[PDB]
Amino acid sequence: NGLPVCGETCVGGTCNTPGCKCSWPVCTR
Repeated sequence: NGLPVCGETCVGGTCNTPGCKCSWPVCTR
């Protein structure tokens, strides 16, 4: 079970993936 992520996790309400929004808990569009 693993949906495509654009980047890291939005832990601490923080997303660090440039160009990708957050979809807690993962940075995905």
